Amino acid sequence: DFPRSRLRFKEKLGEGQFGEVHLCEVDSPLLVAVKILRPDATKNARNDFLKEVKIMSRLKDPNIIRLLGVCVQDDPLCMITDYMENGDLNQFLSAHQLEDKAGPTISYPMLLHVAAQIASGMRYLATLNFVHRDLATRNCLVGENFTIKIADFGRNLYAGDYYRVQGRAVLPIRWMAWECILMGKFTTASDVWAFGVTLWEVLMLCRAQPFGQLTDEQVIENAGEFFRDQGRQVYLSRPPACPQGLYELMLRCWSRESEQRPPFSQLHRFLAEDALNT
Ligand SMILES: Cc1nc(Nc2ncc(C(=O)Nc3c(C)cccc3Cl)s2)cc(N2CCN(CCO)CC2)n1
Repeated sequence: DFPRSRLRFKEKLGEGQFGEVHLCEVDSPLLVAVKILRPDATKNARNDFLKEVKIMSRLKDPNIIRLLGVCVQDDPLCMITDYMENGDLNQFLSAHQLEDKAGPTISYPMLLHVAAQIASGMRYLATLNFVHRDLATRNCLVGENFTIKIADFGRNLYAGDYYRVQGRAVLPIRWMAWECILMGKFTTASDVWAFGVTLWEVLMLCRAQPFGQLTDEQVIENAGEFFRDQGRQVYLSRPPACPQGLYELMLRCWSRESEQRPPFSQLHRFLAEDALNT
């Protein structure tokens, strides 16, 4: 149980619904991320905080954010993770351009490595029957040497990625499989569908929102068209950097039937091995 006395708050990194995240130095320089309660925290927030600790303490994988420590015994409450020095993957990738064979660059096999790491992380969450429910580049963190960690969740930079109706759950409908949109059904199989969208983002180098020229309402109609199965449904197009082989893998992630979507083990295998084929 970590002593908050050895923490030195340096920068504010972001706000959540019940917490804010700061950069801190640890005198024992060593940089960590510390999430604390927001200044307006009600006791509903406190509970959701203590519950996040419970949930997060499960998570032990190289490509999942890890809980390094807690100050929970006495206030103030805090959560400690590694500090991912390169911020979220959406931001990060947006700052790069695909490497030119003939601004900062990144290579196609590096895009695969980034995607593979997300897959390996999700392969891990699958073994825990843990359903993420909001997998997207914006919720992936980036450390040194293109290391990726999936975050447990989460705030205004990406407001347009969520569909909001008063009294309803805030929903990332553009990353959601049709059965989630239509039936509220969230499974590892729909995490697989959102991974296909996330892989699409990575290949787009986050240059465009999924279905970015369709309205929310049309995205929701598109879901119903997967359901009615009369071939009218539409898909994300193949990104410029994406070979047809990788794209068909993407399309498998958007099979109407949950069963026909690839498992993450296979997604990993492909990204780390097959994808390197000419
Ligand atoms: C929002 C943001 N976070 C960054 N790194 C983080 N590492 C871990 C984070 C985190 O929240 N851990 C966590 C905790 C502690 C509790 C519960 C759950 C979790 Cl997941 S956040 C870096 C960053 N950068 C902005 C840009 N900068 C210049 C480049 O322009 C570089 C830095 N911005």
